[PDB]
Amino acid sequence: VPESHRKILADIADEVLEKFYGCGSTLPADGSLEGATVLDLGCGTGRDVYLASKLVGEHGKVIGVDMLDNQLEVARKYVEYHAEKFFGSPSRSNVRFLKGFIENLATAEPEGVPDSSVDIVISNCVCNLSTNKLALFKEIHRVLRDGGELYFSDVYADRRLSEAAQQDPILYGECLGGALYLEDFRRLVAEAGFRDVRLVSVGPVDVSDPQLRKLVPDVQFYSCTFRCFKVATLEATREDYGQSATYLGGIGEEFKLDRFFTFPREKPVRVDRNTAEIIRHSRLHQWFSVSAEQQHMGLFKANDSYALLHAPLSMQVEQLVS
Ligand SMILES: [As]
Ligand SMILES: [Ca+2]
Ligand SMILES: [Ca+2]
Ligand SMILES: [Cl-]
Repeated sequence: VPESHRKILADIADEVLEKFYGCGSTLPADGSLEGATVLDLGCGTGRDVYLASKLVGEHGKVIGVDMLDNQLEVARKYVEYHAEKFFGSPSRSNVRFLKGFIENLATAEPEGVPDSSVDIVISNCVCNLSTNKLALFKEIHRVLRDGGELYFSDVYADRRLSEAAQQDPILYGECLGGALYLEDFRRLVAEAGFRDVRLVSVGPVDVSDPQLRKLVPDVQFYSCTFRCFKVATLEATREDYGQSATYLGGIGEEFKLDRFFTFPREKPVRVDRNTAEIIRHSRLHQWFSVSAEQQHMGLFKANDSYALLHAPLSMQVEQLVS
């Protein structure tokens, strides 16, 4: 738990913390959250929705979605509580909780999530129990506005699991059985409309039970945090148009977009055009200066890890854990 969140969680209702299902949804840098609309898929009792509530401030909004009756009941009891806590009045809530399958946000209750209405979709470990990943990714793409991002953590595999592993109920409940191979994930999310997957962080996930490991003997599992922007002008490849981006300051000493691009305050950093377009069309533009496109210069190589930048996801992930 990041320090900047600790004081806010101390202010969140003990019943929300005590009954919360799962691990916290990871968030983009606090400063970038100001005024955003955030949607948490599988919000549980609302721990992350309330944390985001504060971080987005009074001009932001947070929406939580879940299908667990008891979780939501708890969530919905503390709306006034946290409005008082954060904003000073019980009537000043910027959160709402909706009941529904994450696969179809359009028909949640009391209301659905409309097209192009969300800046950030967050979630932690929801995909491998999803009933239909493609449909889930398509629904995320639908609700995001242009320049919005899916910023999420989940478990992935370095190879395709066997049928036997995919049928095992303990592997399934542990979010391993339903894990995609990293390249299959890349193709699936691209079919849903996310043409550029950026690796934020990765940790190893171990299967130590020797019985279960026999179903996935040499499989390496990872918990990966990815950010996938919805930006109309993204291409499948990372092309150089001679651009630089300069982080202007104001949401930290430096801005780390992903494991390839770190932007120190007031220093120009060469960027491929996808990265430029992400900065320009997303909410991040507020804190950046991005130079004009020149003539195409070929594949983007002005990065000290440009080889890995263009490589398959499995190589990026495997090398970042090293
Ligand atoms: As999970
Ligand atoms: Ca959750
Ligand atoms: Ca491997
Ligand atoms: Cl899990």
